[PDB]
Amino acid sequence: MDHYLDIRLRPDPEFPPAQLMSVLFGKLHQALVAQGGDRIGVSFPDLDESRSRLGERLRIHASADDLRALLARPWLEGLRDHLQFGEPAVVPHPTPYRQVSRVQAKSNPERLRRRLMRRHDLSEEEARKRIPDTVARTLDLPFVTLRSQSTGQHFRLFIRHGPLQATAEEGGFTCYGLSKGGFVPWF
RNA sequence: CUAAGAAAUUCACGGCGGGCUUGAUGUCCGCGUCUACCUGGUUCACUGCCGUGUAGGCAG
Repeated sequence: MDHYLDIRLRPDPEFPPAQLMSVLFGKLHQALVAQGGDRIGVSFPDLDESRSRLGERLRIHASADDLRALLARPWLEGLRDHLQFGEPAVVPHPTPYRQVSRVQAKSNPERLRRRLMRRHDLSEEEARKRIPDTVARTLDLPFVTLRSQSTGQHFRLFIRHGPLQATAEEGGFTCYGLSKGGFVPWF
């Protein structure tokens, strides 16, 4: 995508940057389900891979009209006193490219216990011997917190910036703005 | 290069029999505990779906 917009978290004593970036991510999720499409990307240039910290910035990549329409919508209403805006500008040249991949780990064996017991009609002890407790995976990835609306649960989405490439290919994005084959310019 | 250098304690055994500890008793007067703070600190790692799959993803 040719256009990027930077939003920076206004540093707040009342709330730490983790909650402000997660509620920005949640309202961006609501905005992207309200707008639809598969061609809206996100990126995080203040990523610190040593401490798995996302930083304070968010660069949303799309066209000019898409970002200009996303500025004048109520998905930022009630938030605009907690973040500073950029401007929709062209990506400079040249930049390396990378993806934004959500990596879900199977760190909870109870979901796998329920899955195997439901689809196979086995026993609890047969499933307990089938999968052990050592199937829990540990992630050193940055994460964000969101709240669900209809049936509610707070869950951490883990983001991974992939390896740097020289040329991106075609691909879509979710209603979350994460990579499904598409890439975002990294700068 | 050490008041260095060295060393086998050990065999066996019946402690028990008996007994009244008692009477008596006033704890007690008195007391200012106060003042002021965001339990959230991503830490609610969930719920379901596609997939034979535990391999891999998805949706909120």
